[PDB]
Amino acid sequence: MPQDIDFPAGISPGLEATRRHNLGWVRRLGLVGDGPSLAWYTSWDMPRLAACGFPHARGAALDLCADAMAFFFVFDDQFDGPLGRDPARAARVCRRLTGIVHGAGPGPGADACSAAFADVWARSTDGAHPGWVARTAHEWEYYFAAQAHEAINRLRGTPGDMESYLQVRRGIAGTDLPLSLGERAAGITVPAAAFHSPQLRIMREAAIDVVLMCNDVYSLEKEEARGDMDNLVLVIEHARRCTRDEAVTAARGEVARRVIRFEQLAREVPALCAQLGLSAVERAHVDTYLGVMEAWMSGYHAWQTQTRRYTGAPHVLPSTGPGYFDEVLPT
Ligand SMILES: CC[N+](CC)(CC)Cc1ccccc1
Ligand SMILES: [Mg+2]
Ligand SMILES: [Mg+2]
Ligand SMILES: [Mg+2]
Repeated sequence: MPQDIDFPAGISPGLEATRRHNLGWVRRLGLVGDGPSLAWYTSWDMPRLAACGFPHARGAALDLCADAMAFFFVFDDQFDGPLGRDPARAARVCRRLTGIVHGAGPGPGADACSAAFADVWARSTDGAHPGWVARTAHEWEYYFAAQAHEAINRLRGTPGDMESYLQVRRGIAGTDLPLSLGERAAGITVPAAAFHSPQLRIMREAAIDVVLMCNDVYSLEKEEARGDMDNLVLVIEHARRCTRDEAVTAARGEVARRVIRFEQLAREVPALCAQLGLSAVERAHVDTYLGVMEAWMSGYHAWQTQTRRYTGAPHVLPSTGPGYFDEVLPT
């Protein structure tokens, strides 16, 4: 049981203000309607996810974090239905979103997902360093393009091997986008010389893996009944021919060894900055980047233990029907 499994240095003070902003935003954009969908959305507590996962974000930066999360979660659930069993259709819908990434704004009257994404993306890139924009644009492309491969795997009905699981799951989980968002919301720019160090590249990959694997464990109940295949627990069980409990234990171990690797490498970061001759301001941005990665790991988990999304989904949206009350994504 998820309540019996365990794997924040702060919480953003803007939580309550962002709750108010984000409630108006999802309704204004058409991303969340009224009634069941609104109560269900509210029960996820996207503001607390933003405030725990991005504690460096203040003011309008935290608003952006919560709106981005709102997009991720609402868009994600649109595939818990016929769309997630139709890879060609999923690929076409996600090509629409990808065009927004690379410059083709959707125009007035676009669907709610396209309009919400375009707003998040415009706010994200406004004033951002061009190196951040290029990298994050490609991160978005991977996220959108990976959804159809999850659908392919659902039709296959067997989990992939570990390598193929990671390739699909890292994409559909949002790849490095949460860390790009946290960097942007903290107002920092990681110097490229530090960003591409072996230590920080390994740490970034480890942090993203830790969070998606923690999600795999806690979201297994709602996913397994829908025929989802890109979940670490299912992958381990299938590869090892072990019991469910043995697979959960192994999944905890995949998380733990990555946290250990991350923390071992984090100890080298001061020396790395000195070897590169980074300025004091550059070193301060690297230090904040370390905190951003640390807070995504600890803050995501703090959120998922109190949200109603995972305990509630099997009861309010059973696997015998779609995983949404309203269609907001035209296919
Ligand atoms: C990033 C938000 N996400 C994935 C797109 C929305 C469903 C859930 C998630 C959070 C953290 C790790 C993995 C997945
Ligand atoms: Mg998903
Ligand atoms: Mg999902
Ligand atoms: Mg999940």
